[PDB]
This record gives sequence, structure tokens and C-alpha cells, in this order.
Amino acid sequence: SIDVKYIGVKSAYVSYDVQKRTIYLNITNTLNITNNNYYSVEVENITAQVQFSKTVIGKARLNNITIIGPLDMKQIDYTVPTVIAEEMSYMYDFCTLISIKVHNIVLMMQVTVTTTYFGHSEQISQERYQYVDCG
Amino acid sequence: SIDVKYIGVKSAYVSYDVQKRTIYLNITNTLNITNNNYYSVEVENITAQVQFSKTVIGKARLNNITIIGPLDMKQIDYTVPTVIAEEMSYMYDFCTLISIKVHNIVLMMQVTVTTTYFGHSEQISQERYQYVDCG
Amino acid sequence: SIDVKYIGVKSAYVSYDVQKRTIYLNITNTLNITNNNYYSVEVENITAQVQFSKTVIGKARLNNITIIGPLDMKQIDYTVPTVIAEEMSYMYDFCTLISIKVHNIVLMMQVTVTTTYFGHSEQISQERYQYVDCG
Repeated sequence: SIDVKYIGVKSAYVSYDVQKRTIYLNITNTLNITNNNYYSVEVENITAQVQFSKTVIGKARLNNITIIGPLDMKQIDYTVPTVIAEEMSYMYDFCTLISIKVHNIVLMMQVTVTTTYFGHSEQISQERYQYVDCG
Repeated sequence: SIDVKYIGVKSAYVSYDVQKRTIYLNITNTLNITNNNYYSVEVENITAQVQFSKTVIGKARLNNITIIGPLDMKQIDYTVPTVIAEEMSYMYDFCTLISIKVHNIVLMMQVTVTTTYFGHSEQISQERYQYVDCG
Repeated sequence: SIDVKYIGVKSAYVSYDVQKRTIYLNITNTLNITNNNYYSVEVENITAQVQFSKTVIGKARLNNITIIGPLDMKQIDYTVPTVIAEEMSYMYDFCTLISIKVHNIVLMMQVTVTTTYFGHSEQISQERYQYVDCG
């Protein structure tokens, strides 16, 4: 929640890149760095009171105070029908990266049906580093 | 929750890269670094009171105070029918990375049906580093 | 929850990379580093009171205070029917990485149906480092 960085190739604080037919003679680098980070995050001071019926007296009557009624969820529900009378295929793959009719699903329910959660919740996802190299 | 970095190739603090036909003569590097990190996160001071009926007196009556009624979930429910009368295939793969009709599913329920959770929850996922190399 | 890093190739603090036809003569590196990390996380000071009926007196009556009613879950329920009258296949794989009709499922329920959880929960997942090399 401070630096969520998606970096393509490289990351550094001090970086020297010398490439591809160069000449680099008798140089004099001198760094006098002072890099201090003082993080102080999420310092919370909470004080909560969550009653549904506080101090009910005197011949009263309550009924259906908190109703979360009929609930229905259908998160991922899809249909891929296929009717073919005749089919032919010819794949001639080389040094490649194929994916045919796969189903890549990721689901993350952190705090589902509940009551009176305190504190801190956190979900992170970063997946499928795929790669192909040839020479 | 501070640095969630997706870095493609490399990461460093001080990095020297010298490549591909260079000459690098009698240089003088000198680093005087001071890198201090003082993290202080999530310091919480909580004080909660969660009653459903606090101090009910005097010939009263309660009923159906907290109802989380009929609940239905269907997270991943999909259909892939297939009707074929005649089928042929020819794959000639080489130095490749194939995936045919696979089903890659990941599901993570951290705090499902519950009541009065305190503290801290955390879900992390990073998967499927795949790779193919040839020469 | 501070550095959740997905790094593709390499990680370092000080990194020297000298490759691919270079000349590197009589250099003088000198590092005077001071790298201190003072982590102080999740320092919590909790004080909770979770009653469902605190101090009920005086000829009262309660009923159905906390109902989590009829519950149904169906996490992963999918159908892959297949009807074929005639089928032929020819795979000629070489130096490759195939996957046909597999089912890779991962499920992690941390805190399912419960009541009054305190403390800390944590789920981590990172799987399937696959790889193929040829020469």
C-alpha cells in the first residue's frame, strides 16, 4: 500500500550499465549516501461498541431485528457447449508457447459471511511466470 | 502491504553490469552507504464490546434477533459439453510448451462463515513458474 | 505483508555482473555499508467482550437469538461431458512440456465455520516450478 511496483526488467538504487563496445578508462566514482526510511503505518486506536439491543427493559418485545434474508450466489458458472459433425486439426508448433481450451481459475474469499470483524485483512496474488527461449 | 513488487528479471541495491565487448580499466569505486529501515506497522490498540442483547430486563421478550437466513453458494460450477461425430488430430510439437484442455483451479477461503473475528488475516498466492529452453 | 516479491531471475543487495567478452583491469572497489532493519510489526493490544446475552434478568424470555440458518456450499462442481463416435490422435512430441486433460486443484480453508476467533491467520501458496531443457 506504499510501493506496489510492477517492474518489467530490473530495479536498483544505484545502477551502472556499461555495454556493447565501450571503453571506460580511469574514472573515479565516489558516493556518500545516507538513505534512511522510517515507516510508521497502520497505527490504529480503535474503540467500538456494537450492540444489537442494548438496555431493553419494561415489558417490551422485539422481533426480526437483523435479518439478512434469502441469499443466493453463483460466482463462476458458465457454459461452453460444442456440437461438431466432423473435425480435423493439424498443429506444427516449434519453439512456441501454446494453450488450447485451458481453464485457468483463481478465487480468493477473504472474509465471507461473518459479523463484527476487527483488525486487518489482506489479499495478494501474482502468478504464472511463463517463458520460452530458443537459440 | 509496503513493497509488493513484481520484478521481471533482477533486483539489487547497487548493481554493476558490464557486458558485451567492453574495456574497463583502472577505475576507482568508493561507496559510503548508510541504509537503515525502521518499520513499525500494524501497531493496534483495540477495545471492543460486541453484545447481541446487553442488559435486557423487566418481563420482556426477544425473538429472531440476528438471522442470517437461507444461504446458498455455488463458487465454481461450469459445464463444457462436447458432441462430435468424427475427430482427427495431428500435433507435431518441438521445443515448445503445450497445454490442452487442462483445468487449473486455485481457491482460498480465509475466514468463511464466522462471528466476531479479531486480529489479522492474510492470503498470498504466486504460482506456476514454467519454462522451456533449447539450443 | 511488507515485501512480497515475485522476482523472475535473480535478487541481490550488491551485484557485479561481468559477461560476454569484457576486459576488467586493476579496478578498486571499496564499500562501507551499514544496513540495519528494525522490524516491529503486528504489536497488538486487544481487549474484547463478546456476549450474546449479558445480564438478562426479571422474568424475561429470549428465543432464536443468533441463527445462521440453512447453509449450502458447493465449492468446485463442474461437468465436462464428452460424446464422440470416432476419434484418432497423433502426437509427435520432442523436447517439450505437454499437459492434456489434467485437473490441477488447490483448496485452502483457513478458518471455516467458527465463532470468536482471535489472533492471527495466514495462508501462503506458491507451487509448480516446472522446467524443460535441451541441447
